[PDB]
Amino acid sequence: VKPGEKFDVIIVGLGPAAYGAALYSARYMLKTLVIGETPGGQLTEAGIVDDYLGLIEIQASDMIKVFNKHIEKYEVPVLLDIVEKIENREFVVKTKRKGEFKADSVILGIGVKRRKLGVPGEQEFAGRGISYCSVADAPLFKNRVVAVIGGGDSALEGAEILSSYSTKVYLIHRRDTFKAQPIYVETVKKKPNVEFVLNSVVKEIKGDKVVKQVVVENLKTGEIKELNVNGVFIEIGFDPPTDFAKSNGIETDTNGYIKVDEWMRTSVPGVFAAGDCTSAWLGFRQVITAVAQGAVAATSAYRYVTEK
Amino acid sequence: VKPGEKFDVIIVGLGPAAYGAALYSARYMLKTLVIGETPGGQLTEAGIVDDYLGLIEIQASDMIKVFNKHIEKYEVPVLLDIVEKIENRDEFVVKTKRKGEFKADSVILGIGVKRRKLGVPGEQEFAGRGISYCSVADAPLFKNRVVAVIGGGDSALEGAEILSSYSTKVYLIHRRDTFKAQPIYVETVKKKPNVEFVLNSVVKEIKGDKVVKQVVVENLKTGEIKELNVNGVFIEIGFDPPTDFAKSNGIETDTNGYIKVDEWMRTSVPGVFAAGDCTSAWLGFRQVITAVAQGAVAATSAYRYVTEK
Ligand SMILES: Cc1cc2nc3c(=O)[nH]c(=O)nc-3n(C[C@H](O)[C@H](O)[C@H](O)COP(=O)(O)OP(=O)(O)OC[C@H]3O[C@@H](n4cnc5c(N)ncnc54)[C@H](O)[C@@H]3O)c2cc1C
Ligand SMILES: Cc1cc2nc3c(=O)[nH]c(=O)nc-3n(C[C@H](O)[C@H](O)[C@H](O)COP(=O)(O)OP(=O)(O)OC[C@H]3O[C@@H](n4cnc5c(N)ncnc54)[C@H](O)[C@@H]3O)c2cc1C
Repeated sequence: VKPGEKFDVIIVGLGPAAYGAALYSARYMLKTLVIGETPGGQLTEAGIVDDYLGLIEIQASDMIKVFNKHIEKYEVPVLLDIVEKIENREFVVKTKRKGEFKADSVILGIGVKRRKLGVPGEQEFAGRGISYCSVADAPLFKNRVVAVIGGGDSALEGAEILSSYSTKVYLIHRRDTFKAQPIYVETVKKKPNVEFVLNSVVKEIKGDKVVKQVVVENLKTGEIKELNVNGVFIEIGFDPPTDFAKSNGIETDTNGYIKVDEWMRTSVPGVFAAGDCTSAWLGFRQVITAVAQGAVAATSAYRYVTEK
Repeated sequence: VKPGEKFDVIIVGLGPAAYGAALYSARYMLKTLVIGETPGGQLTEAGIVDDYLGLIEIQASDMIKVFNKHIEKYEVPVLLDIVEKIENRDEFVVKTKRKGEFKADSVILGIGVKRRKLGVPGEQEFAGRGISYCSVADAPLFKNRVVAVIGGGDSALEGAEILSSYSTKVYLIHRRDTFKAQPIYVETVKKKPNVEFVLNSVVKEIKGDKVVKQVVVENLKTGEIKELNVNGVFIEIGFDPPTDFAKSNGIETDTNGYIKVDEWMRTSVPGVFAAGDCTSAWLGFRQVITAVAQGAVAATSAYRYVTEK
């Protein structure tokens, strides 16, 4: 593809939502272009995916490869770049390096960016005991001692599921209280194998070939503890693309996510959204639901383009 | 499993939505039981599925096999039977036709819908040999071929619209003087130079040799009988939601007879969730991917409900 080319739909992103939307957009015979920065999106940080029905215990890297093969069967052009602006003048989609493209409709599958922690040992033990998704990996830590870092809904829900599989969960958070919804806190509080480690931070993640310990510091007392753990789940949340939405005149909900209706329509006619950047099923971040929302957004774009 | 046993969640159905809910329910460590009549649900009548991302060109029968394999990896017990009633006591009592009754803290309904039957001569004979019940699924296979779409609602009109982008010509056949589809769909399709409306008409027969070759059509006004050469026939006459089952079990339905759910797949009865084609969510869009995703959402709502309880 070249700058200035016009498409029926431009899909922004290259994660599950974008792949799901591209598959349906191409099969609807919409001239489709996908522009995304990172192939696979959040899946680039995942290990094995075993909750996408029908792809049993698949390495996330292989899931990305087969999702790409599926849309390439339909010859969907994929441009690796960052979309900076979406202007209505038809739409003109401006990219950082590869020019401006035109479209009758746009589907945003831009996801959310993981809030970074960055503690010593985190890079060293990537894929070696550290996980960024408790609901995905909890089944892999049956009868192991684990730590969850975080204090919102993501971390409390993570501690709840890990409490079911694991020996014990140390739930570590830097504040004096959790910010999670009260029922999540109360539910986890009643688990005898979950220990709250409030007012604390992880100073270091240590191990040999795999994670073996976390050094924890209490910010109020200075007390330092070394906990022996086999897994560390970093669950500090994700940042929605509020700035991108605001910059491009797209409404966001009061949580900062792109507001969509049932049919994945944003506040801008002709612009749809799918996946975890949206307000739909907020808080539930899964491959299957992003792929499904992509199918719905493609169907809404199809109806919009054909009726236009 | 044995009668009287209690589960955290009982999933009714064995189609995409129930498999999707069972996979998540098992992964949340919910004590799960699946009771369903037909493994695969509507997939038992599908051909090749090429719109479930990541399972490229999978035969529907192979998709049922791998969906089953996936939940059995989690040792989810599956009972092949019909659920006759869901009694709301404190807890639910799910009554089956042949396996006794079971108790549950929550229930997920993935009971789907039933395809309305046309029943024209040649239809059952040419199943899988030129007849399709899903335009969105099969349209890509009819590029540069001639097809007929039978029906008059939204699915037939949108089916014709999609097929017009692949096929050389599309005959849209319906027995009434007008279509009952949203006017916008009718107006949009009418402009296609390759779509021909064949209103006030019925198909008398679907004919072929090894595969579909013709449809015999009768015009109900003029009485004229004519044969149209076609490579494919897409029957798009709708589905029947389980309104009776919903009413029987005290579950509210939407204005179209589907199980009313909110965003999180909650029905009007606390502790009862629903997923897939039987629900009011994304009405009209009936796909494997969306049923499997709604199953995951219903399982998560059941998980939250049970853990809170
Ligand atoms: C470590 C980890 C493991 C996980 N494991 C599982 C699992 O096993 N099962 C499961 O169901 N879920 C899992 N998840 C959750 C799941 O991966 C996400 O819910 C899902 O990937 C969301 O898909 P998405 O397409 O909406 O967004 P993302 O995956 O966030 O992808 C967004 C895409 O948009 C691109 N993008 C963003 N902004 C721009 C821009 N301006 N221009 C161009 N491109 C842009 C990104 O580069 C990326 O390609 C996991 C998440 C993490 C972090
Ligand atoms: C011919 C055909 C081809 C299709 N092709 C495609 C395609 O290529 N791609 C695509 O994405 N979609 C396709 N679809 C649509 C897709 O199959 C459906 O959207 C999907 O199967 C719906 O799944 P579900 O689980 O909600 O319902 P269903 O598949 O309808 O399953 C409902 C389940 O509930 C069971 N059940 C119902 N009542 C009871 C009861 N009282 N007790 C116990 N069990 C009960 C049924 O036996 C069944 O197991 C096709 C549909 C048809 C009819």
